[PDB]
Amino acid sequence: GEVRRIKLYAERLADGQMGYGLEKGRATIPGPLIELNEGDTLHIEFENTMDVRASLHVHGLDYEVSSDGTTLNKSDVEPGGTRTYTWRTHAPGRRSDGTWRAGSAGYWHYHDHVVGTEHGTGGIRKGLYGPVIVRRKGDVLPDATHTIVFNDMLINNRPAHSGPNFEATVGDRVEFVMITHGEYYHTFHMHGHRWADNRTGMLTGPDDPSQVVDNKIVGPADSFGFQVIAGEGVGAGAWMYHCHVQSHSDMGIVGLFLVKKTDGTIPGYEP
Amino acid sequence: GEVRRIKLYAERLADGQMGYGLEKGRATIPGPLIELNEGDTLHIEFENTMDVRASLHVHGLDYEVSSDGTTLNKSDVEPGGTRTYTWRTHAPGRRSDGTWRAGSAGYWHYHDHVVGTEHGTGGIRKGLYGPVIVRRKGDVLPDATHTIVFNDMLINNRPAHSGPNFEATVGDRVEFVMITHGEYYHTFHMHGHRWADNRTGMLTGPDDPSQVVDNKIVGPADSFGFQVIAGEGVGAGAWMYHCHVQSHSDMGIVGLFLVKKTDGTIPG
Amino acid sequence: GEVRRIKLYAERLADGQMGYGLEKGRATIPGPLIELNEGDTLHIEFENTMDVRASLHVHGLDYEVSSDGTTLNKSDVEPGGTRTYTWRTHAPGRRSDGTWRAGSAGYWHYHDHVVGTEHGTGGIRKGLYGPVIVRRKGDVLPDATHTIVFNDMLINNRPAHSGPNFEATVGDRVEFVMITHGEYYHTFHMHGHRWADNRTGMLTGPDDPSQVVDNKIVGPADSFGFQVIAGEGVGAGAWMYHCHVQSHSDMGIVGLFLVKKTDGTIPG
Ligand SMILES: [Cu+2]
Ligand SMILES: [Cu+2]
Ligand SMILES: [Cu+2]
Ligand SMILES: [Cu+2]
Ligand SMILES: [Cu+2]
Ligand SMILES: [Cu+2]
Ligand SMILES: [Cu+2]
Ligand SMILES: [Cu+2]
Ligand SMILES: [Cu+2]
Repeated sequence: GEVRRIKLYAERLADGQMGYGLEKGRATIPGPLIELNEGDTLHIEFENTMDVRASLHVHGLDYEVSSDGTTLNKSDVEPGGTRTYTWRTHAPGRRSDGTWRAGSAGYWHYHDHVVGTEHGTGGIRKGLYGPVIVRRKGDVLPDATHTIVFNDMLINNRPAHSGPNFEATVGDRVEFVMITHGEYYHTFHMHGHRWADNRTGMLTGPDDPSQVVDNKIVGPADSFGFQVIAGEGVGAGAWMYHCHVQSHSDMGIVGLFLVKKTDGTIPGYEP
Repeated sequence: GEVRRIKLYAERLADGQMGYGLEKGRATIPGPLIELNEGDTLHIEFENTMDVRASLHVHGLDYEVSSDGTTLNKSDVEPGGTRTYTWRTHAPGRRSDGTWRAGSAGYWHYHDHVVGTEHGTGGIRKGLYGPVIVRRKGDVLPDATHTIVFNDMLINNRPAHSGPNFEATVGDRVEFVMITHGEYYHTFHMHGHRWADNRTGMLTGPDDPSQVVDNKIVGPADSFGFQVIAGEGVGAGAWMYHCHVQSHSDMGIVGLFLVKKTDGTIPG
Repeated sequence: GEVRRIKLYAERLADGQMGYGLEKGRATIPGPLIELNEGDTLHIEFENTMDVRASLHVHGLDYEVSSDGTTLNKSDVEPGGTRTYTWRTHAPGRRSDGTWRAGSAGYWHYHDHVVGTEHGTGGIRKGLYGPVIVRRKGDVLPDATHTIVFNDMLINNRPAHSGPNFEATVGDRVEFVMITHGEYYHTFHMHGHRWADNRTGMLTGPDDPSQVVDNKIVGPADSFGFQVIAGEGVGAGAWMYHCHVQSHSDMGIVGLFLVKKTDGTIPG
């Protein structure tokens, strides 16, 4: 597959936060979505603009120790410093010993490994996390992708212990990337929608026995994803997603999946 | 593909509890088991007999925002109010985008979404929860179904952290619905028995790679279920089920799968 | 299968620990690895050398109530006593009614059920746990097996919260058995390697939709395992494994999978 390159910056934002961005002064929490096809190699031209050591570490993908982004493997970045990180991917295939080598495809994530502690406790806390999707040949591609990160008792490090709203139209193929970080377990729930507990979050067919769920227990550095048909069999509406741990939802760990009719309207709701 | 109609009532119960029932004065915790086939529509004539707003919200099934049972969608019920909730279910099928639409089938649950907080924290704590099973055409039906709800540090809101006992005979096909609620994670474990981590809790055949487990980590609003052949390869006995979080078992979060020999006896 | 017999000892160890061993004065935490093929029977002649009641209890495998290792089923062992526990396993196959019977194969574990509490809370905390592997005919066998137990905030009851290092050469087939015990949930993570969320931790082939993961939430009495090709697509190095709950990693719940080049060296 293709050899690609991107630039990534770790920036200190306002309210003491830390973000990854594709451009100087455009950092977000979560970080930009990185999307690769199995076989693709990505060279990340990383610059740490901060006054503290920072790194880039990735789950799931192939990398050498020289791209671990750890102190252990000397692959974190001094303040103002630069480093090229290399992420490789592979397709599934038959090994010489006759076994099936699992591909890179899945819902993954990248995060800092050296801000605050040697495990990135400070960096993760402040917002140095973002989503990676690795696709298999033939995977169904969505109309939109939305990333929801349960980071301690926050969603996407938003204030007032509350999460973002995502808009779609009835019938849209909407993809969710669901990442968890920090100290606590959570349960991710979405009203009016459900997905498969498997690689793609979609049943392959009637010979896929994967449990169909609307609620999933997640812990720190868990990642999964799924695609739904917005409003399928349920209609347009304000469709709550929330942590289902009762004190978490009560704290305001809640967001809206706003599913509009094709005339742009939505049944009346009271946020 | 039948249209069904039931009545459901929310009621205050003894010892500061609340429950759902099919008739006034007959509320239980957990609530009544609702069983549907994929394609069935259920109209629930729900009456809130209580002095606080209350709702019905279901996991997994198809419903419009007018049946959300939330403050957000104004679809909860005033004190002494009545409201018809509609739950729909669908069969799986091939979409016009060539993907496979997951059917409604599975182990699900319903609970209040407005007692105490706008997430039903009070209602759930006090007993407003019950199990829902949606069956696929050709699913294997059990000899009996038993519901185990880990609600905070209780089983089915019973006193003294203790779980109920369920009786079976060796060779019985026994279904468990396992639902978790409240604040805490748990691990559900059963002695002498095991199940598949998949939709039915039963391996479909040799092509089913699902992990076979006797221990499952669960969090609030998780629901799974399974069927076992009682005593299969292990024989009659008092087969403990317990949370496997050590302080949880130690405080009494334990019950018995009492599997009788064909003559009716349990060794011990 | 085959009928196998072993001796097992429960012994007190230095620092108030308790271990199982295959020989007196060779007890380890975790206990010895027990490996069976589906259909095998294992008779364990268990001697409790300690001054308190102790038991042997197994997850996943077939056993009668007389081998429960519980007070409930009067199958624990008096101080200094001996008891023969029997574990059976079965291959999968169709029942007479056409349903698929799952099979014993999996990553399992054995532990004490009577030290400290009637759920073995003290036995487990002190180190009375070990791994069981039940293999299916045609299962891929590894070059080595390493056991990692998250016991409360310890790995394998080691002091100062640290984990063991495990050594391999690039290309080795390395099996990990991952068991959790005690009070807390955890997330197991390995740098530079990944596995399938299914029975074997390896995809059956291109029809297996199991999620591929490098991070798994686990709770008390959870067992899973997997095999990796050491350094596959990533090369030689010090490959960290760690609990991913940030306070757990920060307090030292970390270890190294040391993958050497064929020439015996590792990158700095
Ligand atoms: Cu790490
Ligand atoms: Cu939460
Ligand atoms: Cu990580
Ligand atoms: Cu809700
Ligand atoms: Cu529990
Ligand atoms: Cu809910
Ligand atoms: Cu037990
Ligand atoms: Cu941990
Ligand atoms: Cu146990």
